[PDB]
Amino acid sequence: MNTPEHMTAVVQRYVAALNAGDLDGIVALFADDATVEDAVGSEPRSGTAAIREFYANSLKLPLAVELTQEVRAVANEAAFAFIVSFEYQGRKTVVAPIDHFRFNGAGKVVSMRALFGEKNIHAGA
Amino acid sequence: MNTPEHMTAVVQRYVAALNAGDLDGIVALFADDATVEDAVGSEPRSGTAAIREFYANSLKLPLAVELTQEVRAVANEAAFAFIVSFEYQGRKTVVAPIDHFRFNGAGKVVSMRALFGEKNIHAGA
Ligand SMILES: C[C@]12CCc3c(ccc4cc(O)ccc34)[C@@H]1CCC2=O
Ligand SMILES: C[C@]12CCc3c(ccc4cc(O)ccc34)[C@@H]1CCC2=O
Repeated sequence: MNTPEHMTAVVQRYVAALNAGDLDGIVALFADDATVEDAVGSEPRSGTAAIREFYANSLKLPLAVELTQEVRAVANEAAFAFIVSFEYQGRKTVVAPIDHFRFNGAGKVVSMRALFGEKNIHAGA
Repeated sequence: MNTPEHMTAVVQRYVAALNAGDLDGIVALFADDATVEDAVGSEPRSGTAAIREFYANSLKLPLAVELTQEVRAVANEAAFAFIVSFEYQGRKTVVAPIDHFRFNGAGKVVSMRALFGEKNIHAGA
């Protein structure tokens, strides 16, 4: 089935995969017809190909991501607070969002939504 | 309109109202036909009366609640990590969930969902 332990584990695999730039590891977490909403408001990408392409572009730069709090998992859902750090042109940026995963009975992620705004983007000059 | 600043402010008012046991202050944040999903999975209470009753029972005990991280506000949505502490029969409990608010154009909350599980309930013996 799908348990809080399993959802928490998936969140951790997700986080470790972004760190390793393990694209197959990330997509394998999703259902074939899942949706990924990179930033709320935007049009949710659908399907394995779309999902993989999104993460592929998100990995152009080396990312350092970690959970900053315990994962919240309950009845087919999980939400977590974390940070995604990267550096560009001598500038270090740290995006602090909160993600939400919706699982199916198979334990696969059918829906992922990343929530963050300008105030959650911490960068120097 | 509805802005990240306004949504963040509503989250802070929400948190301060629970602390003050200000029931009118909390309900006033919601749209008349809003829904509150106390714990994911359960049936979402609907309408002012239902919403107020839920918070009324949640305030039977004195609650100490605070944000533990920055609020995430983007396009009609906000999510936040926080703690709700209370004491009973000499036992101190701290529930650490992540909430999600959906706003309308008026800046009112039309949907609130609290996400947390047993692993997010920290209590001693
Ligand atoms: C796209 C991005 C890399 C990945 C990423 C960002 C923000 C939120 C995320 C949420 C995720 O669940 C997975 C990856 C990201 C960054 C915004 C700036 C940047 O370089
Ligand atoms: C009901 C409760 C008081 C309020 C409350 C809890 C958990 C999550 C919440 C999320 C909210 O957005 C507002 C109030 C609560 C506690 C669980 C144990 C308890 O006494």
